[PDB]
Amino acid sequence: VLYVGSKTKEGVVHGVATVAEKTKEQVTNVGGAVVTGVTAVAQKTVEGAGSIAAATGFVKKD
Amino acid sequence: VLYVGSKTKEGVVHGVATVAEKTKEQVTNVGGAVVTGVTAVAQKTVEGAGSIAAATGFVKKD
Amino acid sequence: VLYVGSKTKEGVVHGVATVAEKTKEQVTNVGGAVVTGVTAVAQKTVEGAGSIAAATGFVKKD
Repeated sequence: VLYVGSKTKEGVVHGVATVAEKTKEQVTNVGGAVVTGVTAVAQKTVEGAGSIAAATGFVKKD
Repeated sequence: VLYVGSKTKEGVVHGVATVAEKTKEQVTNVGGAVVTGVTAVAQKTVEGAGSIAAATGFVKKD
Repeated sequence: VLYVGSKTKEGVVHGVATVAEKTKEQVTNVGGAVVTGVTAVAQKTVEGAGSIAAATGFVKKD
């Protein structure tokens, strides 16, 4: 009863990736990263949020 | 009963990627990133939100 | 009853990766990173949040 968010399989396969084959250079710059798997919460009398996930950041070339 | 968000399979396969074959350079810049799998919440008396997911950021070249 | 966020399998397979085959250079720069598996919380009288996950950061090339 109430299988909320359950019985998953491969929730995410690559996220932030640089997949390739037969290359010669594979830089990968991610700055600040938070990678998690399952994030289950269970509340009863909330007055804020249940789960927040913010991501702020920029990229300058020159 | 109430299989909300359950029995998934490959929720997301690439997210933010740079897939290729037979290249010679594969930079990947992501700034600040939050990659998660399952995000299940279960509340009873909410007064805010259930799950927030903000993403702010820019990209300057020169 | 209430299988919230349970019975998962491979919550995330690569997160932040640089997968490849037959390359010659595989730099990977991640700055500051927080990698976790299961993040289960269970509250009763919340007045803030249930689980926060912020990620801030940038990438400068030159």
